[PDB]
Amino acid sequence: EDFLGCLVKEIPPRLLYAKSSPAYPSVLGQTIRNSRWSSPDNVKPLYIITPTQVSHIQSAVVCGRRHTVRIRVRSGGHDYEGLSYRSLQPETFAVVDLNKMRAVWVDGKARTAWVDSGAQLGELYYAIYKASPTLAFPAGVCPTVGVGGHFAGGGFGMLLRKYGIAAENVIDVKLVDANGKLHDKKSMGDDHFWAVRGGGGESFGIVVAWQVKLLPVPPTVTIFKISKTVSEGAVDIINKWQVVAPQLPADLMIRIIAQGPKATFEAMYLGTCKTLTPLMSSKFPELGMNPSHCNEMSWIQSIPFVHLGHRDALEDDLLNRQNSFKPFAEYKSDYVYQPFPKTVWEQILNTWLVKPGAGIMIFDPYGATISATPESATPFPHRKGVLFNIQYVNYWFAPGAAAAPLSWSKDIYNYMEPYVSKNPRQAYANYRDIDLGRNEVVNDVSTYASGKVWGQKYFKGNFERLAITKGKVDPTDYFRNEQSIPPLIK
Ligand SMILES: *Cc1cc2c(nc3c(=O)[nH]c(=O)nc-3n2C[C@H](O)[C@H](O)[C@H](O)COP(=O)(O)OP(=O)(O)OC[C@H]2O[C@@H](n3cnc4c(N)ncnc43)[C@H](O)[C@@H]2O)c(*)c1C
Ligand SMILES: [Cl-]
Ligand code: NA
Ligand code: NA
Repeated sequence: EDFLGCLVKEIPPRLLYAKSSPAYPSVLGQTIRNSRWSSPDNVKPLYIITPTQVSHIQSAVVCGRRHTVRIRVRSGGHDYEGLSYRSLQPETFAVVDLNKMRAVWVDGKARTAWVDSGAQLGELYYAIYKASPTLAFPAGVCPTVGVGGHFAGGGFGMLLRKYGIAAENVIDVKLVDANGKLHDKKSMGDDHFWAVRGGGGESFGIVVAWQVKLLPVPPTVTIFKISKTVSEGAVDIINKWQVVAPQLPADLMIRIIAQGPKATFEAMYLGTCKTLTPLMSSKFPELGMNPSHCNEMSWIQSIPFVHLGHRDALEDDLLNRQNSFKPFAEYKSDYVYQPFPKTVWEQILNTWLVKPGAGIMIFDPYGATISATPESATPFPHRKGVLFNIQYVNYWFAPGAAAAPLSWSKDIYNYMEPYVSKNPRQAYANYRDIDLGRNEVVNDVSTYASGKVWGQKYFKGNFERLAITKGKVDPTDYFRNEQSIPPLIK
């Protein structure tokens, strides 16, 4: 009652939603991306606040502290476990939903931009394009992902070999801390500014906006998508890829998608077909690339082309808030440091990807710029020595059909254990997976020991620094979820 009373005192009431508000179901659902988490059995927020100004965010946080109601912040809603808008067990929380805070102000000459956290990646990319056809920003492949959660968790895409992760191309932030105080890099200090850029969402406060550096790209880039079935030699070709791809020049990234006994090699090359063709013949002739495979286009056009295979619908693909795609979805991830034996590739392609409920596997090669950053330089630790990341993606489209895909996801993770990183088994924070472990709360504070179990998987040797920083900026564990950094205090 009095939390709401506090809010109503400080924030326009049209931006406040209670469970009985006519628009509450629509507002809650607008950026839910996973049909597992939209159904009525999920724990729902007591209130939703949709700020349009930073002062609204500050007021909400102050009210939450005064009245001990915790807040889960949502930007784009893509959290794989829905932790921006649901809790796992019954509890009281509000959602602060930033979708109305979505401005992207580009300074083309300075090669910087201020990007509100509620902007989607496609809007960031498009605004850069409206300023220049030869500037880019290295973030993810999915246009509807929110800036806020993506940057907080690191963020990587088809420019990761050239420029690293999104969070390491952030030069300032505007942030509201657990006390409602507005911060930037200077006021935050080294530890807090280190942590917020890749240490995971929620834990380190609400980032309102991010200042980014913009990076040059050639006026023409080249994409190819070359598939090989097992009959066409996929096993031998992927067995070569895993050694070659992380060693290729920074201008060339060749990822793989597999969803049966066939691998699709998807490349983005910062250059022309004319130079790509001989590069491929020299470094990876086994793929059989020739100029007919080239698709030359602008960098901005590569975003819909890579993700959707579209060539012709730039605005529709990048400026999309309809939320039409809502699979039931499960996700896992791994990091690989040692090449798989050929027999493991055989099993993956011929056996694991031909099972009931089998998902898709996406393999992103590292090396080059992402791997040149030291493991501790940012919270994202998956750097030197990484050959590739694996994402295991399971989509399905019927309620009551979760058993088979969920079992497959668990079973393949067990199969892969001997071949991927260990001690700890590394995972990417933005590919959130609650089965890696969850927090225990004691005396209303997430415990350090429970956080460490999953935290070392996402953050390796950076976990303790994250937790000490958490203890300094939020000792009472105000901004938390089931898998957020616990405070480590004296
Ligand atoms: C759905 C989806 C996700 C993808 C896709 N492709 C990706 C890619 O090419 N590269 C990647 O690096 N990641 C990809 N992912 C995963 C996303 O990066 C993650 O799912 C992001 O965490 C999503 O961010 P967002 O859409 O903003 O999701 P939310 O659910 O709102 O938040 C996630 C997490 O972060 C906290 N949080 C949100 N907003 C803030 C702010 N402003 N400040 C701090 N913390 C914030 C939330 O509370 C939550 O814990 C492709 C597709 C299709
Ligand atoms: Cl996620
Ligand atoms: Na290890
Ligand atoms: Na999951």
